[PDB]
Amino acid sequence: AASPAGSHMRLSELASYVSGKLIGEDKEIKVGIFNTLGDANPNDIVIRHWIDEKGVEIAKNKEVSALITQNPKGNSLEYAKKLKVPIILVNKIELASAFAIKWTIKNFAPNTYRVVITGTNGKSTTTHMIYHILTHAGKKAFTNTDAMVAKLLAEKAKKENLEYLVIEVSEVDRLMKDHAYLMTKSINPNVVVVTNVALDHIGLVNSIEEVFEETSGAVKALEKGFAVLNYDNEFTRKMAKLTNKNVKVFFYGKNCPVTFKSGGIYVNNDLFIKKEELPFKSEYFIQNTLAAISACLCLNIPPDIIKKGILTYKPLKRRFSILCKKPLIIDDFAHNPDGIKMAIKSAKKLTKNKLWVVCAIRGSRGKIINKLNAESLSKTLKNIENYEVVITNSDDVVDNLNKVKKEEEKTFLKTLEKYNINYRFHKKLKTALEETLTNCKKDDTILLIGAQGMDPASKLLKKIKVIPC
Ligand SMILES: O=c1ccn([C@@H]2O[C@H](COP(=O)(O)OP(=O)(O)O)[C@@H](O)[C@H]2O)c(=O)[nH]1
Repeated sequence: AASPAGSHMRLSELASYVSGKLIGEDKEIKVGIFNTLGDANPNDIVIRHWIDEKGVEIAKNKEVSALITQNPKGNSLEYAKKLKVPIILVNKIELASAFAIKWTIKNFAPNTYRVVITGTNGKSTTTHMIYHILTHAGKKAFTNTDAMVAKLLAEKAKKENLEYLVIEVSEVDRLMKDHAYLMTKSINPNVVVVTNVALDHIGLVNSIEEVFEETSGAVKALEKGFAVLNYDNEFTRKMAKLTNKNVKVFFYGKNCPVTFKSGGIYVNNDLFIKKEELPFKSEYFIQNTLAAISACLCLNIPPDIIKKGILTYKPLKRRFSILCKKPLIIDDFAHNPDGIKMAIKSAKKLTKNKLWVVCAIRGSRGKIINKLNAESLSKTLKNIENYEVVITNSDDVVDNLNKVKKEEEKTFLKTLEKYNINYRFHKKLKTALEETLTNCKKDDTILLIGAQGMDPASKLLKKIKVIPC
């Protein structure tokens, strides 16, 4: 694959590399990195879906070497012609981003080992785990997840001699069927991890089959190496049929070489992580741990190093976080049907007595995700004894971008009563939490689930002096 090297480029060649048309005079340009308009340094190239006259002016003032865009708005084209700002007009802007990744890897981090992580849920945790295992061992690594890939990669590569790229690839506004394929092709990873496919907002706007097909593109992009696939998720299990000839399928999950059983994690039927080292863990946590171990075995990381990384991993925020032990308070950002199912089942597995499930409606996200989330909560609790559901709008703690609308609250509560689910409702999160805390027993379990509506829970629970217990 022909990717240019060096800090100089011909504008018409750049245009060809990104499948675009140069608007302006061809010339050789000095190139910095691919950046955003807001951070662009002189000679940087900016890829931006939309541009307007003010953007063109900013690009001129920042001495951007070239602007690549799909939608020049207003008179920006003629304005850029006036200001002599080179514009490359593309029909499919993701081709430019893919070129930027490939070029950035080649020019700033060519000798790296690379892993791509995709899936509906668990992407960020799994990426974070893999990244932590490597950096805990002293390896220099880049990841695009926080606790434009080309931009972030260049910035870190300019600061250290990277050995590993650990890149999370997401599903998308319009679901593009080749998004994961093209991004994975541009990274050329040794290992692709797929955590799961599940119903989320993109699947609802499109379909779960189109999300599965888009996700599987990351596996189809592999011509060598390892596809690390969650056996316990039917969609990712199916992608084993989609691997190319020389790609090794590496299943993790039940009856797989990396597996969780008898409370512990086993590798090739040898005990690897004892149950003593996995207290108060969720289903997703275990599955993500199996994925991260599998990825690192496929990178030939010595097992003692994997294990040290696993034992020192610090989870991301609101990943089944234990806020209190008596009562057991669990804070989880579960926000789509599969996440809510796993959170409740994992909470029930740890529940001595009564299970309290406090759930914040996903305000300003539509009726359908809320109906299905309420559906998942209902079906999951139907096979569970000794529970109580507290639904909240969190009107007291959410901003206007996350406010629960009238139709969203109705469909959520309508679904609950449709399934004979006994529930209490409260507009305020403070009231939902207080009523739960004043009515629960010391040996109960309180599971808090939700997105932005539940983010303020732990800070609120501190104001009412229930944590630290
Ligand atoms: O076509 C454009 C592109 C960018 N900007 C401004 O340039 C700044 C930086 O834009 P960038 O894409 O770097 O980050 P954003 O704010 O869009 O997330 C923003 O405050 C934008 O308002 C503008 O006025 N017109």
